[PDB]
Amino acid sequence: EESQAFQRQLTALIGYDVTDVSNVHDDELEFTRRGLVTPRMAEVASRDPKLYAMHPWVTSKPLPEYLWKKIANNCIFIVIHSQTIKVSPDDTPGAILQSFFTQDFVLRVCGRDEYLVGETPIKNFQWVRHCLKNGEEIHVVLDTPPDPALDEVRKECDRKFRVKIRGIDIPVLLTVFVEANIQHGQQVLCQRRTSPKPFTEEVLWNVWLEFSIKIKDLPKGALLNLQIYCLLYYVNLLLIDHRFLLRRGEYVLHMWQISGFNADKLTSATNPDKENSMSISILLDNAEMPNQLRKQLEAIIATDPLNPLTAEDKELLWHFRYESLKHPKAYPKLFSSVKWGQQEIVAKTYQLLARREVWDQSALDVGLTMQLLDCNFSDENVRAIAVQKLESLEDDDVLHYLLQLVQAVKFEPYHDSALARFLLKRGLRNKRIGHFLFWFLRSEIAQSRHYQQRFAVILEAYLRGCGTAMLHDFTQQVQVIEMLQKVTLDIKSLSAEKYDVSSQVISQLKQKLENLQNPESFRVPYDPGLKAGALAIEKCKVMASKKKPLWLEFKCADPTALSNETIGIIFKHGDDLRQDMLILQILRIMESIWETESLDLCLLPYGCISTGDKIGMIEIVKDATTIAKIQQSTVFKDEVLNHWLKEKSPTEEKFQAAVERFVYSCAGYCVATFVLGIGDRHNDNIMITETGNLFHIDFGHIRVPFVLTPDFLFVMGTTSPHFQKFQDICVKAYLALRHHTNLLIILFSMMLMTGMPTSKEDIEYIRDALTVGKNEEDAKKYFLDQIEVCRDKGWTVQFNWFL
Ligand SMILES: Nc1cc(C(F)(F)F)c(-c2cc(N3CCOCC3)nc(N3CC(CO)(CCl)C3)n2)cn1
Repeated sequence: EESQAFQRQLTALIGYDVTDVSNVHDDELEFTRRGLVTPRMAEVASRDPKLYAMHPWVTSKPLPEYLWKKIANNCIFIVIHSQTIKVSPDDTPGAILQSFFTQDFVLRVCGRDEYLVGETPIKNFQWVRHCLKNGEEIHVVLDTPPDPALDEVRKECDRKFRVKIRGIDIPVLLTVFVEANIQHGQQVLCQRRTSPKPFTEEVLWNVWLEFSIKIKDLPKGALLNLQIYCLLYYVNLLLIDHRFLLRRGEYVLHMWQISGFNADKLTSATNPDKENSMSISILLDNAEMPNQLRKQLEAIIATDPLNPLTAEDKELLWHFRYESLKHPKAYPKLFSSVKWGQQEIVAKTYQLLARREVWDQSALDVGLTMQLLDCNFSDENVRAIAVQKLESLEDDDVLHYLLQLVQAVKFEPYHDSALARFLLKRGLRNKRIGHFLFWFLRSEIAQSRHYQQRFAVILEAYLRGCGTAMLHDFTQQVQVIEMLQKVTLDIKSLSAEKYDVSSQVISQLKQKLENLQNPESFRVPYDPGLKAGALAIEKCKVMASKKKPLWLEFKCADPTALSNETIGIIFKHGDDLRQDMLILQILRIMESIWETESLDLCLLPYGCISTGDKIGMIEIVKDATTIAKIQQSTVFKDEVLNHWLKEKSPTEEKFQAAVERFVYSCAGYCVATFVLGIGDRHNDNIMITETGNLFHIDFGHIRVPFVLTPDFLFVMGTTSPHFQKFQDICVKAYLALRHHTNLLIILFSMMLMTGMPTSKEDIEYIRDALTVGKNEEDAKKYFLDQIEVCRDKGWTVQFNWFL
């Protein structure tokens, strides 16, 4: 029927068909679809239709000190469309509009699908804080509120565990053996192997693998990890399914192949390529502490998330678990001290979680919550108390952590989890969260066979509750990016390689962009407030980068938009943009951290969205150019950069503002990059705006600690009065990140596992970079040594890349 045409629209939006059962050996996925219906409807029938349509973007956080100093009269001016209006920072939208008349009209931002509404001071609106920080005037049009009817939704034993290894099969390709692990949170409970047989296209064993664990000692979420060594292939089977039933019967599991640790290795999904992939065939038929110990316990609790716990430490934590329960910071280490392979201990663990008044009353610590949601915890009861703390996150904070909460779904043992349901709720409650939730989920569905099925089921559940209006937006957005990505590919084939630009390329590009325009208006995926109209064909070009990316520019479809600037987007194939997304988001989290301490390092975390395999889109920051390109124009010469700034800034005052913007923006990327270990970059990959705002680009796949070349130093003048500022802002910013050391360490390690090509040694860099277990005095001295290395080295590393 027509209801089945609705499901075909969902499939096109998703990029995957969730009704397909071609790759399932149980009904867990469908069971989850049905299970997600409840949380969907509960959030739909509970959200306010009015605020849902206007979707006010608001924060409950305080107004930073560096923004108060920009309003030195306690008078915020709002230009309504037109007379300017004197307003107090604590003036509510209603008190402003009623003061405007002296009835149901609403204030909407010019050139944006954004609204300033609700019981909140204008001081607490994100669009207002943006205008203030960037010294812009708040322009708004008195418009009629969007029809809430547009958001309407289409209503809907003591025996040891045994495994029978029959054999492996592959029509492709030493000696191989089968290793079967019983795993829980990457903790190998017991391990058994087969005998090494000749590696042929068919290898049968017909052997029972005896494990040391009993059947009723198997914890929920425990994985049967089956691996082949010559390690070339792996595959997993949940031993207890979504119905708490011990898994039994025959299985033919198509395994994933290894390339020559990370989240993919954990998935319960089987390889969908049954034609080429290796197969496996199996059979299942079944007082209080003394002073000295308390100090040792507290010392253990105080260490970082990456500090390994010894057997003694674990035994200590467990025996004094009720003492450890009083410290929320002890929870990650405590639950790592649990013998999950023992039913009795798991029981005591649950009774311990029964009364958790301290944990329930503690202030929300995201860094501590994330640690409970990573690969080290499979127990759903432990993970639930994590998602519990997330519930107190305001929408502004959900957006901060959305990308890596979505990635964290990869660490969930089952498809239907508290973490999934949480994202679903918060996505249906806020259109901005829902919008980015769509693109984050869709990003993984398109280039991850390991998790596309789970993410698809989740995306379908969101799409059925977001409302008919947003379904229309997503469809337009999807249709446009599909057209543009086609043009991106065809143009890449024509240029080939070793040719900067051809006459025939500029011809075909402007030809296809003309043909393609005959998609009236689409929402900008990386900036959902902005809508894009007709292409500015004359501005469109191929940038002549290594991959020949498209430089496209559009017109804003909003006539109320004051300016006439175009919306720029770069389409690129060849780079894995999922890595740039993760880095950029961490940059935003660093900005957020710095805001807590009234800092502003002027980072420019541009918009970036992965849409497919090595393909996606990148926001174009206006009036920006490469620092290396600035050297090629006049020429190695260090005087150049300051010369370029004077040229672009007409007034002498605007120039000093650029140098102020520079010393700030410079310091921000110095600290951020070193902490993340991406500071040693080529001059080409660093850009600057005409207003002196420095920023890095292209974070995919990445000797000096970072980049502070003499050309940058010349802009500072060198010791100088503003270099003293630079050395000052860095230590302030650096020591500020160390105050959130645990949060940064967990996000970093998660970024490596869920988005990078990843062993223990890789993560430990950020720990050293953050000077773990060091005094603030010594740490400040550490970072300054790093600054001096950029001085002593000069262009030594800079010149090297030229080969
Ligand atoms: N993974 C990637 C890929 C790209 C690339 F566009 F494909 F090259 C970029 C990037 C962004 C950018 N930005 C992003 C911020 O807004 C301005 C454009 N400018 C450039 N340039 C290459 C250049 C060399 O001179 C061509 Cl004109 C400038 N490159 C970043 N990350």
